[PDB]
Amino acid sequence: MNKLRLSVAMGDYDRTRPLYDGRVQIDGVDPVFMLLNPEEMFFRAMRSQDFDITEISFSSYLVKHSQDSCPYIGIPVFVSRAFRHTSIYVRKDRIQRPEDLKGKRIGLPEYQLTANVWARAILEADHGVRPCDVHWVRGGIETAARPEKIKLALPSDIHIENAPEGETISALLDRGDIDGFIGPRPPASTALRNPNIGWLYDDPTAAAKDYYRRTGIFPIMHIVGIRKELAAQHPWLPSAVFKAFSQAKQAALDLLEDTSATKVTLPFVEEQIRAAKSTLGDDYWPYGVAASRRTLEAFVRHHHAQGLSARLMAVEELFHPSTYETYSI
Amino acid sequence: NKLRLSVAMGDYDRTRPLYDGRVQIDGVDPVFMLLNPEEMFFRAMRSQDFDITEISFSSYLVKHSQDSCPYIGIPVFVSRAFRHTSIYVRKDRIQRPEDLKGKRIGLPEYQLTANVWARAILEADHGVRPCDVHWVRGGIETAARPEKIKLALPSDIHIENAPEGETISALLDRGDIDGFIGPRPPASTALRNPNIGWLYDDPTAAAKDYYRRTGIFPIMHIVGIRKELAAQHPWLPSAVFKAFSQAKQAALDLLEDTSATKVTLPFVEEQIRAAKSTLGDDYWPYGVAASRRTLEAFVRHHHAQGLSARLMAVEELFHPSTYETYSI
Ligand SMILES: [Zn+2]
Ligand SMILES: [Zn+2]
Repeated sequence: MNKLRLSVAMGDYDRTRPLYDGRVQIDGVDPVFMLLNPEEMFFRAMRSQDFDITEISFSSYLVKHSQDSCPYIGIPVFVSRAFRHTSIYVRKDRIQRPEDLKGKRIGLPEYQLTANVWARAILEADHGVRPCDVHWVRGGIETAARPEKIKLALPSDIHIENAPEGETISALLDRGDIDGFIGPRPPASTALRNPNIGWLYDDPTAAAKDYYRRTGIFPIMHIVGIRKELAAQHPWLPSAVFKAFSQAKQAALDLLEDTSATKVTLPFVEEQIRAAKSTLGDDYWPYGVAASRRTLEAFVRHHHAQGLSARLMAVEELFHPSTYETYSI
Repeated sequence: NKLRLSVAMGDYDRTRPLYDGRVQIDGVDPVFMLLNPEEMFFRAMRSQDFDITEISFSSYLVKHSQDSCPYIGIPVFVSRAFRHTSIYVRKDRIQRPEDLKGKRIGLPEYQLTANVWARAILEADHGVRPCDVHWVRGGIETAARPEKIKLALPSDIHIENAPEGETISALLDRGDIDGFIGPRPPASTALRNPNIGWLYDDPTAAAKDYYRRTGIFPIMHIVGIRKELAAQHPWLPSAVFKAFSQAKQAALDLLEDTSATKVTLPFVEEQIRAAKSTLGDDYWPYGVAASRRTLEAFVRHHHAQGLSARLMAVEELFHPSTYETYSI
């Protein structure tokens, strides 16, 4: 009857519902859950250490983790994965092709955002548009005032100036003070209605499938974290958490694959699952290190290149030691 | 003082906001139970467990056409999907759909909502009419499975039980049957047979053509309220219609946001946009007007296939108070 009363903060996803509801339980924990949008969760996690266990920005975690001054230790539960080709909005009236973004003004909400890292990596690795080749403009998407959640020491070849106060990135794109936009959300709707704003990539699905064939990278946005002290005091707690989230994803996938009635409000789910399994592999959204090696390997590289890691991190130091492998029968 | 009602629905994105209280039913204190379709419809039709329940559109229509269904429907279509994916065949025998004339197709029960849409495709598009087929009925996962309600099928429909103890899935695996239709694919052991797969090589493609041609986004499930309840509380149909409506809007609001994709799929952003393109902004519509072509076709097929006792008019499908909602 004696368990750990911990707070747990995650998103509201199919892959977390079975946790939320108790269908999946955490060994030796009595959870207390709060379901949060990413923005709220990471702001609070990084500046306030609200939670015992929390979903976190992979980027932000790495910033603080690279300096051994992060309150949390990560586990390889990738509750957020997604290609971020869809992440890049441009003024189609100006930009014909990605290479045109050299020496333009791109806006982002904060530089160190996980999606932004993957996005800048695409622009570098396959259009030659390097961070330093861009006038960066930082300001909110919906609300005009938005800080960098953690302080950065970016190399000074990265030119970066705040948005005019009171004006969002969304607005600045609308008026075309910036030529481009990257972040985890599209620009605000008023902006979206401008006929001249749209994805850089005309066919993001196609470009991302190519990317994946080329690199084997299914970008990771979010990991999960536990307070350092907690992991030290309870050496089993990392593994326990890893398992639960793992089970929850399996439970949700079990439900999702059933076509008696499709569990998301989309058409063609049957077809999608099978296409996903075809392009990515049966375990298309894997948790776990080995199963994500290419992606992890790339992240540390990009993170260090883009100027957010102290030194170039080793996959081997990214997570709590007890989580680089799970048992099998 | 509210109405203590039991509510039985599936566990979908579009029902979560109901389940967890985010969306509430006017004047009701709901007790929710999340059920797989098979269990829910079995219980709903044969023992009237629930005050409000998701139901087989087909089943409901069977009992509703005889004016002796305990429930009255509302146009909350918590289950929609194309059922091109619904037809598995032995690819080694059936090269194209027309080959199914005079073959043995297996199904779990004849009256099943997806089966109706499926037989309609085979008729409307390949000339394979119900009567042209040796039907075999047995479970997919368990061998013994009753027809939920009695049917008076016209005698041109030849239909026999599966060899006792054997599932449809097995029967397809051994190739005692050439074809299979149902809301679920055959069991996995069967699925491993390299000779089994979809009739349609590109179901998505065929369905998008179908939709261009007909404007039909098949409905599987509606929602239902006990007759007495609707009579005693003339506002209760409308209230329920709204709640489910809001829950779907809430879920769609969450799903469209790309901060983190709420389903475990890749490319959700792209999917949504494609779906909206082919189907319309309200790609998964509740409500009658927005579903007219689909509703129209259903009653037709249902009556053709021999499951409607009377001619049904779209106008008598749902409780009268739900043929329209207000607007600002
Ligand atoms: Zn981020
Ligand atoms: Zn059904």
